[PDB]
Amino acid sequence: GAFARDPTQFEERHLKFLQQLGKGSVEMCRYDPLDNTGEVVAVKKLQHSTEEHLRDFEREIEILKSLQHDNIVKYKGVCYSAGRRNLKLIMEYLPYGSLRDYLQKHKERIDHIKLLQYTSQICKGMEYLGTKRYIHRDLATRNILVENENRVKIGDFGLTESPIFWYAPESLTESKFSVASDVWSFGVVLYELFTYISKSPPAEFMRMIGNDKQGQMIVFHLIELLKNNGRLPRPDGCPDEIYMIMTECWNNNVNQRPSFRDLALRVDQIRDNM
Ligand SMILES: CC(=O)Nc1cc(Oc2ccc3c(c2)CCN3C(=O)Nc2ccc(CN3CCN(C)CC3)c(C(F)(F)F)c2)ncn1
Repeated sequence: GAFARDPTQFEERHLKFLQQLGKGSVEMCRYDPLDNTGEVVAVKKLQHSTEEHLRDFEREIEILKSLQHDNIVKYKGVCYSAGRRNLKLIMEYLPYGSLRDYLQKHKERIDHIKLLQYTSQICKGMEYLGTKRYIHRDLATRNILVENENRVKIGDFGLTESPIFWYAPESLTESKFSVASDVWSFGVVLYELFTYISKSPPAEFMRMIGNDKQGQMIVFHLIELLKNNGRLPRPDGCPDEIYMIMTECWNNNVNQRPSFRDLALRVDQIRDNM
């Protein structure tokens, strides 16, 4: 075919390393065509360009090329390094990293108003993803990124804490992923936000199932627990109205879950009613 993007836009010889960010692997770089200046960018690298992994990475790039929204990570381009025999993905750099880390490291600047702002922004990014007919699958605060104290953006690191504790029951039992299972996972993200102050979904589910359990037995008990209305508890200090949004997202009846449009409106109305 051809190159997936303009092979001259980010020339490898001008892409300068600044810092390791996560390990695929992500790095901070400066693109300095041209004097020790230029834009700072985030750069994703693939560990092993097998037929399958490179296929997957191309699909990821094609997805990102199609997405432009204030609450979705911003694609910038690709870099064909090693003499154009390797591919790297170039993104906007977001200084505060993952929302999971930010909630732990910057509790001093987080209150319930900010949590609801982030909640709203996540719902709106997810509305947009649904118009593009994408299913996220991996919605979790580890995959949401923080630009500043007033703005978060959905992503998917894809560098690899089990993801099963965010999955809807029909995803666990039938591998059925849908907008509605993204809504279930969103309910877990909302729980994460309000626990930010031993509270994580894995730790809380493991306490309910039995902390000594290992292996597939954990999966068996998680499925059975969820099918019969076992749920994460209301976080300390969480308003009843916000826990009710969580519980409505965690409906085993797929079609009774709210939409992302319903959720953005409800959350913004609660914020506006203060
Ligand atoms: C400090 C610090 O670390 N700062 C950083 C770090 C950082 O690292 C990142 C973060 C995210 C991402 C990358 C690098 C490279 C790719 N990437 C990313 O989110 N890709 C992505 C892939 C698929 C999908 C959507 N698909 C739809 C289909 N699904 C099945 C999967 C998801 C999406 C989404 F969800 F639409 F935004 C995003 N980026 C900026 N600043």
